Amino acid sequence: MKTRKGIILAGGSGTRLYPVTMAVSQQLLPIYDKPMIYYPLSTLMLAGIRDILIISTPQDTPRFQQLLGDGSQWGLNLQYKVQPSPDGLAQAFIIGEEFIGHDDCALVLGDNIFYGHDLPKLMEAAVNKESGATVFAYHVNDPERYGVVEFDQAGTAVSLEEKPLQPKSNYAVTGLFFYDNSVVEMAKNLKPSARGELEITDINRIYMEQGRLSVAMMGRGYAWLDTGTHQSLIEASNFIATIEERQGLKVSCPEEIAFRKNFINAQQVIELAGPLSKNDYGKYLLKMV
Amino acid sequence: MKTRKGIILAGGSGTRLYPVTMAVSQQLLPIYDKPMIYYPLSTLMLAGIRDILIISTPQDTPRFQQLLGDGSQWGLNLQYKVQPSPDGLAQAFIIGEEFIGHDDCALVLGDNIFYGHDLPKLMEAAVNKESGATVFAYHVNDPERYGVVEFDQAGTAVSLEEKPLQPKSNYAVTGLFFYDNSVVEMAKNLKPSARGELEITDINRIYMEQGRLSVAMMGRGYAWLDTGTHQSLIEASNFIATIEERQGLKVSCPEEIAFRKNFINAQQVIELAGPLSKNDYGKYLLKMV
Amino acid sequence: MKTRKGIILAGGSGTRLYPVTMAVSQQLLPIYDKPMIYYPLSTLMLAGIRDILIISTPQDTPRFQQLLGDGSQWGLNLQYKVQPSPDGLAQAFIIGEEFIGHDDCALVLGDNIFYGHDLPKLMEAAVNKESGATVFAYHVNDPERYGVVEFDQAGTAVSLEEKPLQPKSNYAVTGLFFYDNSVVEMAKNLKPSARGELEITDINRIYMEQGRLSVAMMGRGYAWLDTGTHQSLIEASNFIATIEERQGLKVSCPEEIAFRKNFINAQQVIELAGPLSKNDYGKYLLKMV
Amino acid sequence: MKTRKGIILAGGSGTRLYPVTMAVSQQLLPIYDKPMIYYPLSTLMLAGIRDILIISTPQDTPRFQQLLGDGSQWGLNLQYKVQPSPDGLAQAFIIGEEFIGHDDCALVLGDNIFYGHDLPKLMEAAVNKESGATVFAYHVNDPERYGVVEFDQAGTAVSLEEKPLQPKSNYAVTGLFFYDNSVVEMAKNLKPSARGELEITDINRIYMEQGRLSVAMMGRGYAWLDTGTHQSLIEASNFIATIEERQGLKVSCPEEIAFRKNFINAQQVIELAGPLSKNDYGKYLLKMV
Ligand SMILES: O=c1ccn([C@@H]2O[C@H](COP(=O)(O)OP(=O)(O)O[C@H]3O[C@H](CO)[C@@H](O)[C@H](O)[C@H]3O)[C@@H](O)[C@H]2O)c(=O)[nH]1
Ligand SMILES: O=c1ccn([C@@H]2O[C@H](COP(=O)(O)OP(=O)(O)O[C@H]3O[C@H](CO)[C@@H](O)[C@H](O)[C@H]3O)[C@@H](O)[C@H]2O)c(=O)[nH]1
Ligand SMILES: O=c1ccn([C@@H]2O[C@H](COP(=O)(O)OP(=O)(O)O[C@H]3O[C@H](CO)[C@@H](O)[C@H](O)[C@H]3O)[C@@H](O)[C@H]2O)c(=O)[nH]1
Ligand SMILES: O=c1ccn([C@@H]2O[C@H](COP(=O)(O)OP(=O)(O)O[C@H]3O[C@H](CO)[C@@H](O)[C@H](O)[C@H]3O)[C@@H](O)[C@H]2O)c(=O)[nH]1
Repeated sequence: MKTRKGIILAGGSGTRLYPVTMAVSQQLLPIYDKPMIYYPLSTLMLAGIRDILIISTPQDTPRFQQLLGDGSQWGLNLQYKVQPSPDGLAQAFIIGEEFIGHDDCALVLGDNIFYGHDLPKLMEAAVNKESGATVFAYHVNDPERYGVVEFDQAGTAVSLEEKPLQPKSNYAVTGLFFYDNSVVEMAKNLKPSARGELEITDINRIYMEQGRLSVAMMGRGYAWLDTGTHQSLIEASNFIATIEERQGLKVSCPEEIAFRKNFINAQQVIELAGPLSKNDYGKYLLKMV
Repeated sequence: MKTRKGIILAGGSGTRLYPVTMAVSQQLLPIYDKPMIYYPLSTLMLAGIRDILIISTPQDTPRFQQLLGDGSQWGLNLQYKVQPSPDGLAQAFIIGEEFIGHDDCALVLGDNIFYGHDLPKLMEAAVNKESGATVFAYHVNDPERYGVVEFDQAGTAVSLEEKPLQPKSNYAVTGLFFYDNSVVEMAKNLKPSARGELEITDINRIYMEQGRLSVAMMGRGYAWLDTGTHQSLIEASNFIATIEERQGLKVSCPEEIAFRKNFINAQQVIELAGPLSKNDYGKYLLKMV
Repeated sequence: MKTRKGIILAGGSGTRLYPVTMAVSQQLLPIYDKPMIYYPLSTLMLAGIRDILIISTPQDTPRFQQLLGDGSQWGLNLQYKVQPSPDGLAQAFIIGEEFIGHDDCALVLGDNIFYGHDLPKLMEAAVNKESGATVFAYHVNDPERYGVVEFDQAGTAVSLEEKPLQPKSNYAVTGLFFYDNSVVEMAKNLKPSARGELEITDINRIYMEQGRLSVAMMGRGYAWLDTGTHQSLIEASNFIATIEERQGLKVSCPEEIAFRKNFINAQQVIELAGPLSKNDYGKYLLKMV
Repeated sequence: MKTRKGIILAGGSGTRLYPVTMAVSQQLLPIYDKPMIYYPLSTLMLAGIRDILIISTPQDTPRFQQLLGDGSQWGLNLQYKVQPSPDGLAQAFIIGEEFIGHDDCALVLGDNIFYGHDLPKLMEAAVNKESGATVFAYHVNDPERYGVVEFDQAGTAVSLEEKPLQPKSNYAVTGLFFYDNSVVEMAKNLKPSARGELEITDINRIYMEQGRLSVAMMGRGYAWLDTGTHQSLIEASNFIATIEERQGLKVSCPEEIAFRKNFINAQQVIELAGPLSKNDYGKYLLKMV
C-alpha cells in the first residue's frame, strides 16, 4: 500500500529557543514568510499524503488548529490530537494509533525543513514500500547532535546510533520518517531511555535489525535547514527568502502544492486568496492562478 | 513631573503578515532571539518608565499577560487593557485613562523597534519635560508611509502630516510618544479621521499649535526598524542578530535593562536566566552578573 | 561525443559592482570561502569537462592564471585567452575557436552559481547530446533581466526572447550552455544587436528554429544564486555558507570534485593541501582524504 | 599639533583566507559594497587625517595605487611604501620614517573595520594630544588572540600584553594607534620578539611606562569587526550591509567622508559618482548632493 497517512509531531515547549518560543510555539514561528509547520506539512503533501494528524502540546494544539483547520481548504484532511507531555517521537504513534489503524504511516517533525530538487522522487520509494521503514540520512558537521547511521565499506546502512559520542559517520537521521502499520506496536512496546523518552531511534533500529530499514541518502544538493537555535532560525529564513525572492516562487507553500497536485482547483485558490488581498501571500496565490 | 507611565499599544490584527499571524499575535513574533513586544517594552524601560499598560485585542491581550505577567520579575508593574477594536493609536489614552490619570504618560507601539546607544540620553529629556509632548523623528526613505514632520532652516519643527501624499521631509514620526496629562482630554475630543481612526498625529499637531511639542532627532547612530511585512520582519531580525553577535551584547534585553538599571539584583537575574539558560540569551545574563 | 571542452567566460569590467569590482574582478570576488570563478568551474568539472578555456579581460586574465595556473594540479587542462572587450557571450566561441576545434564545447559564465541536488544528471543529457544545443530554464522574479523561453500549451519550449519588455514566461536562460561544433561558425556570423553584443540568444535561436535546442528545465529545488548586485553577492555568500557550515561539506570545491571524479588521487590532494595546511580550506582537503 | 599623518599597514600573505586571497590582496577584498581598505582609510579621514602612507607587500602595493591613486580625488594625499616582509607592525614607522618626519603619526591596520557614531568625537582627543600615544580598547570574548590592555579599579592602562595566554582583561587593543613623533626612534630600536617581529605592544609599553599612553575606550555603541577568516569576512560583510540598508546610510564611504568634511565639493562628488553610478554606491552620492 502507498503511505497515505502522516503525522506531524509539532509538540515540545521549545525551552531551547526561549524567550522566543516562550511567547509562540516553535512550529508556529515564521520561517521568512510562513509558519514553520508549513514546511514539513508541505513535505507530506509532496509525498501525496493528505490524511494527516497534527499532534501538538495541549497549549498549542488549539493554536495550530486555528491556523490550519481540517485542512479542507487545501484538499487535506487534518485532524488534531494532544500530547500531554513531550515523551519522545515514537509516542506520536501511540498518540495516534486510532488514526493510523492498519495503514502505513509517515512521520515528520514540525521543525523539519527541507529544500531541494527531486523531493517527491526522494520520498517515492519510501511512500511505496510495502513493509519496512525508510529514514533519510543527511551529511552534517555535527553528527553527535542527531541519530547517526553507520556505513560499512560496501555502502548500504548497517547500524544506527542515537547521538553517539563518536559518530561512525557524518550522516544524520533527518526528521522525515516512513513506517508501515507495525510501528504502532513497536512504539507501544518501546521503553523510555535515559532522558526518559520513547526514542524513534529505537524504533528505527528495530526495522534495521530485521533488514527492513531503507536509508534514503540526501546529497549536499538538498538542504535540511536547522532550526535548533535563534541563529539557525534566521539563517533558515534568509535561505528560504534568498531562494523565493530570486525565483518569484515560494517554497513549501501549501496552497500552491495543494493546487499543483490537484487537491484543490483554481476556484478554490481564489476563494482562499480573496480575503487575503492585502498581504503578498494572497497576491501570490492569486497570481499563481 | 518625570513621565513614569507608558502605554504599549500592541493590538491590531496585523494581517499584513499572514499567515504567520493567523494564530500568533504580530507583537509576539520574534526578532531574532526574543519576542517583538520585548523591544518596545525595553524602550520604555530605558526611559526609566516602570508603570506600563499593555493594550491589545481581546484575543491577544491575555497572551502577552501570559508571557509577561505583572512584570514584577523585571522590577516592573505591567497592567493590561483590551481594545475592542483598532480605532487609532489615540484611543490608547481613552482606553488607558484610568491608567494615566493626572500623570504624564508615554505611548510606544508594540511593533516598533528602537536601537541607539544614545537613545536613553535622548528620552531622559522627554521624560523631564514639564509640559507638552515629545516626538522622535527618524530619516526614512518612505516618508509617505509614516507620519511626517517638517523642519525649518533653523532645524526646528513646523508642521505634521499623517501619511502625506507629498512629503515635506524624510523625517517620519516614530511610534515613540511622550505626552502630558492634557493628552487624555485631547484624545476624547478627537474626531474620527478619513480612515475612521483617532489619529495620534492629531494629538501631536495640537501640541505644535501650542508650541508645546519637542522633536528629538534620531541621528546616523539610531535605528528605527519596520515590522509590517515578512521582509521587514526578517530584515529587522537580521539587524538585531548582526549587531548583537558583533558588538557583543543584547538589544532591548528587558532582563539586562532591569539589572543594569537596578530594577532587579544579580541574584534575581540568575533566576530569570535559568529557564533561559539553554541558549545565549540566558547564558549571557549568567555571564553579565 | 561527450562534451569534453568548456569555456568559462570570466570577462567584464564589472562596472555594475563598483567600487567592489574596481579592486578585484567580479569572478574573483569571494563567494564565502572560495573565489567566484570556482563555482562555474566546479559545474564544468561535475559535467566531466576537464579541458577548459578561461576567457577574461586583458587586466584580469593574469589574475586568474596566478590563481589557477594550467590547472594541471587538478587534473584539468586550463588554457587562457584574452577578451579585449566584452563584445558578447557569443564571442566566447570566436576567441576559443582554435580551442574548440571540431569538438562540442560548453559555455559557463564566471558568475554562474549553481547549487542543487543532481547537478550532473541535470547536465547529462546535454553532455551526451550527439548534436544541437542545450540551455537551462529557471523560474525567476525578474525575467526581463534575462533571455526568456516561451512554452506552448503542451509545455514545450518554442520561443526565446532577450530581455523582453513583456516576458512570455518567467523562465530565464541560465549561464550554463552546451553546444556542438557548429556553435563557432554560428557565432562568427552573428552581427551586433541593439546593445551591440553578440547575443547568445541569437545562437540558441538558430538551434531552436532547427529543432536542435534542448531546453532543460531547472526546477525551483535548485538555486541559481544571483551575483548582480552587492546585495545578491552577500546573499549568495550567506546562502553557500548556510549549506556548507551545516553539512561540514564545501559546495563547488574543485580539489574535491577533481578528487572524487578521479581527476586526481589522494596523494595529489596532500600535495595540493600541503602548502595550505595552515588554513581552513587546506584542512578541509586533508580531512577529505 | 594635531595628528595629520597616518599609516595604513596593508601587507601580509593573506594565506589565512586562501584561496580568495591567492590572486587578491586581503585588503582589496569586498566588505559588502566597497573594498576593505576603504574602511581603515575612512577611519583616518574621520580623524581629520588627510596625508596617508599605505604600506603593503611589494607585489600588492601596486594594486592599491591602481585603486586609490594619489588619493587627490578625495582631497587626500596618498603615498605608498613597500614592506618586503611582515617583520611586524612597528616596522611601519621604520618604513614610513621619511614620510613621518617630525610629526605625530597615526596607524591603522589595513584589514580593520571600525564602526561607531562617537568614533570621530573619540579620536578627536587622540589627534590633539600634545605628546604621547592613544590606543583604542574594545571588549572581545577572545582576548588571548589580540593585544590586551589592563584596567585597575580606577580604570587606566595599568598593563599591556600582546596575545597573553592568560588575559588580564577582556579589553583588546584595536588596530588604530595614535602616536607622537618619538615612535619612529622607538621602532628603529625595537628588537625581534618571540616570533621574530617588531611588536607594536612593545612600543605601546614605552608610552605606558611614561604615563604618556591614553586609552580611548570603545563602548558597546561600537563595533570593531574582524576580517581574518572566511567566516569573519562574511560576518563583517553582513554587518555593514545591514546597517546601510536599514539605517539608510553608507558606512565608511570615502567620497561621503570627503564631502562631509569638505575635502571635496559636490561637483567632485558627482564626478566621482559617475563611474560608480550603476549602483546604489553611485546613486547615493548623487542623491547626497
Ligand atoms: O514527545 C516529543 C518529543 C519531541 N518533540 C519535538 O520533536 C522535534 C524533534 O527535535 P529534537 O527533540 O531536538 O530531536 P531529538 O529528540 O534530539 O532526536 C530525534 O530527532 C532527530 C531529528 O533531527 C533524529 O536525528 C534523532 O535520531 C531522533 O532520535 C522538536 O521540535 C521537539 O519539540 C515533540 O513534539 N514531542
Ligand atoms: O487602534 C489601533 C491602531 C493601530 N494599532 C497598531 O499600530 C501598529 C502601527 O501600524 P499602523 O496602524 O498601520 O500605523 P498608522 O496607524 O497608519 O500610523 C501611526 O503610527 C506610525 C508609526 O509607524 C506613525 O508614524 C504615524 O504618524 C501614526 O499616525 C500596528 O501593529 C497596529 O496594529 C493598534 O494596536 N491599535
Ligand atoms: O556589456 C557587457 C556584457 C557582458 N559582460 C560580461 O560577460 C558576462 C555576461 O553577464 P551579463 O551581461 O549580465 O549577461 P547578459 O549579457 O545580460 O545576458 C546573457 O546571460 C544571461 C544569464 O546567463 C542570459 O539569460 C541571457 O539570455 C544572455 O543573453 C559576465 O561575466 C559580464 O561581466 C560585461 O562585462 N559587459
Ligand atoms: O609586518 C607586518 C605585520 C602585520 N601586518 C598586517 O597586520 C594585520 C593585522 O593582523 P596580525 O599581523 O596577525 O596582528 P598581530 O600581529 O597578531 O597583532 C597586532 O594587531 C592586533 C590587532 O589585530 C593588536 O591587538 C595587537 O596588539 C598587535 O600586536 C594583517 O592583515 C597583517 O598582514 C602587516 O601588514 N605587516
